[PDB]
Amino acid sequence: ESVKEFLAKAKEEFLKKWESPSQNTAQLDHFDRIKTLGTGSFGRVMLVKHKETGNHYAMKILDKQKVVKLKQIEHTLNEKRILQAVNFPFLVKLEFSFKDNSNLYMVMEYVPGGEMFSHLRRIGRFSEPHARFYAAQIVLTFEYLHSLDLIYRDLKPENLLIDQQGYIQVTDFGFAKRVKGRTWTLCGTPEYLAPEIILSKGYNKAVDWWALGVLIYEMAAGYPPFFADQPIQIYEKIVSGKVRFPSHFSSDLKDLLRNLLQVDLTKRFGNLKNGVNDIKNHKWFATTDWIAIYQRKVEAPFIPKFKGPGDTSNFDDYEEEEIRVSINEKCGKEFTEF
Ligand SMILES: Nc1cccc(-c2cnco2)c1
Ligand SMILES: Nc1cccc(-c2cnco2)c1
Ligand SMILES: Nc1cccc(-c2cnco2)c1
Repeated sequence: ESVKEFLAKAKEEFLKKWESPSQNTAQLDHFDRIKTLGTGSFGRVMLVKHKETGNHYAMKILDKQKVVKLKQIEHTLNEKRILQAVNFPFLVKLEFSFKDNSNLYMVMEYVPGGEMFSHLRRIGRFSEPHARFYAAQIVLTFEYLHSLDLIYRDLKPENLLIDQQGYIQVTDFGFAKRVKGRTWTLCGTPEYLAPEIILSKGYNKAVDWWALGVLIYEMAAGYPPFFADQPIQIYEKIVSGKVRFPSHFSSDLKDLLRNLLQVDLTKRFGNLKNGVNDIKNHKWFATTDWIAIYQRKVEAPFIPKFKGPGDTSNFDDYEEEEIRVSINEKCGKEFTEF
C-alpha cells in the first residue's frame, strides 16, 4: 500500500503540472556563458552562471530551425513538457525554460561529476555491486516514469550523470514521450534499441526494460552486448535472440540479463503481470534495500572528483561557438506551446 499511495500522489502532482505547464521563466541575459559541456546536430549544453544569484546551471540550447529540419519538433515539446512536470530523486531538475527568436532553452541543475560514460570507460568496468547500485536507481526511476504513462527511450551511459553524493541523475529527455497506448517512432541509440523498435512495431515501456538490460551488461562488462561497424549489423545481433556473457558475470547476473534482453516483449521482465516486481525480487537484487536507495541513504561506490560547483573538469573540451539570436522570429507557430 506504501508504493500504491506514493505512486498515486506522484501522478496527481505530475498531472497538475502536465495540464498547466510553466513557460517563460527566465531569459538569456540573466546568465553568463562559461563553457560548452556537450554538442549535437541541433543543440548544445552550456555551463552558465546566473548573474544575480551566482548559481551554476546546465543550459540546453536547441536551434529551432535545425529542430524542424531534423524532424524533432514534437520531441522537443515532449522533452520540456515532461521535464517541467516530473519530480524524482534520480532525474536532473529543470529550473527554468524560455525561448527567443532562434532557440529553445532548458536550464537544468548543473551536476559537476560528469557522465557515467566517462567514468565507465576510465575505470574499465564496474563491479557487480557498483553496477547494481546504479541499476537500482534506474529501476525506481522507470517505475516512476512508467506509472505516469511515460517512456524514456534514451537510456545509455552518456545520459546518466553522477552527482556529488555518487547517485545518478538522468539527463536528456529528448526522446521521452507520454504514450497513449503504444508508439512508433524510430529513435534511440542503435546499441540500446529493443527488437520491436528495429522491426517497426508499435511499442510500449518494455523498450526501457530492454535498454536496462543493455545498460547493466555494459556497466558490468565495460562494453555493450551488441556492437558492430554498421547499424544493420548491430540490429541483426539484437533481433537474433543470442547474447554471450563474460565468464566473470555471476549466474544471477546472467539470469537477470536473459530476462531483460528477452526478444519476445510479451515475456520480458518489467512487462509481465507482476511488473517491476519481477526485477526488484530477482536474486541479483537480493542485497538491495529499495527504500534506502530511494532515500539516498546507501553509501555510494564512487564519489566523482571535482573542485566545486563550477568545476568542468569531468566534461571534455569542445569548440566554443556563438549563441546567436536572430533579429526575426523563426518557427514561432511550431513552438507556440514551449
Ligand atoms: N545532456 C547533458 C550533456 C552535458 C552536460 C549535461 C549536464 C550537466 N549538468 C547537468 O546536465 C547534460
Ligand atoms: N495529454 C496527453 C498527451 C499525450 C499523452 C497522454 C496520455 C497517455 N496516457 C494517458 O494520457 C495525454
Ligand atoms: N501522442 C498522442 C497522439 C495522439 C493522441 C494522443 C492522445 C492523448 N489522449 C488522447 O489522445 C496522444
